[PDB]
Amino acid sequence: LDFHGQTVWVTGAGKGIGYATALAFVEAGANVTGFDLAFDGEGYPFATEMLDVADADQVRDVCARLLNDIERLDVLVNAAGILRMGATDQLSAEDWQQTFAVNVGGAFNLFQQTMAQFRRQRGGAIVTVASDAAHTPRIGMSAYGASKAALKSLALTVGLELAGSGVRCNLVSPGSTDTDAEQQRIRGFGEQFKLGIPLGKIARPQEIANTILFLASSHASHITLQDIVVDGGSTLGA
Ligand SMILES: NC(=O)c1ccc[n+]([C@@H]2O[C@H](COP(=O)([O-])OP(=O)(O)OC[C@H]3O[C@@H](n4cnc5c(N)ncnc54)[C@H](O)[C@@H]3O)[C@@H](O)[C@H]2O)c1
Repeated sequence: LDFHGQTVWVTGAGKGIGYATALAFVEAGANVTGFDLAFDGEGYPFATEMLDVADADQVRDVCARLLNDIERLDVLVNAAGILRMGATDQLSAEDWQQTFAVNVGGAFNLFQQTMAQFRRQRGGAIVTVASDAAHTPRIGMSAYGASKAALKSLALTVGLELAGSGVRCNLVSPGSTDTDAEQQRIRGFGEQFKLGIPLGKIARPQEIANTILFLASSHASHITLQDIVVDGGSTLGA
């Protein structure tokens, strides 16, 4: 897949799926910018911008600065996110608040600062990383799952608001990804009503990034408001 000369922004580019996706876009020929709280590696094969996606003021300021000098923003990938686990009645006030500020507020702030640009240029692609936990309830992850369901609903409504402008807006919802507990995930936990993984393996970040590239590409030129679950079948299609 080819992205030569296209401007691509990826949040959460510091590691995990965000890094793998920013890298895949580089290897597809794009001009990439990764945004993240921290870039603790010694080097990155793309340009980097310190950014707390939950700080609405910092997002405004960075997006304004960068949009001053780019003609066109071909692809925005929302991949920043955190996981805070706990039973619903034991989750701390702080874990609830930052779960939502980061996992939903982050994309909301990016949308508030970039939608005008997508409207102006009359096209582009957005891809937002949700989670399998937005598709199915997960013991221990009520807050995380709900924050990713909010994210999914947000990105689909944004996609409907920008469809008039020719923008495609989609999601990828990863299951367990590598970022003997692995063989027990694959088998499943019947006791917590969490199915194993029929494909008999967990995901590699590249397999999430590859799906994001497809959805951001012109091969997906008629695909909008879709959410591809990448999880070896663990949710059984739900
Ligand atoms: N790993 C899995 O199995 C899995 C499953 C479902 C969903 N996901 C989702 O995939 C995406 C990437 O997750 P990962 O597994 O690569 O996680 P990770 O923790 O390895 O990396 C996520 C990155 O997000 C960045 N980030 C966190 N808070 C931020 C903030 N406020 N502002 C800017 N950047 C911030 C972190 O600094 C980190 O670099 C996330 O959206 C995550 O929720 C992952």
